[PDB]
Amino acid sequence: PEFAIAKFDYVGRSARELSFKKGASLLLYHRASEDWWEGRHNGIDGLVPHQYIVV
Repeated sequence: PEFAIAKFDYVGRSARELSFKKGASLLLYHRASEDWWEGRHNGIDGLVPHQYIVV
């Protein structure tokens, strides 16, 4: 359960993706693959792209 900060805006195109703004704080639960994390933002659980966040 890692705290992450968004390095750039991400606009999800799927209900499986979270959308967030650069600078946002996100909670990352688990590293699903080298490119995806299961996380939560804005009270919603979903996938977070590794390329847009920093831990």
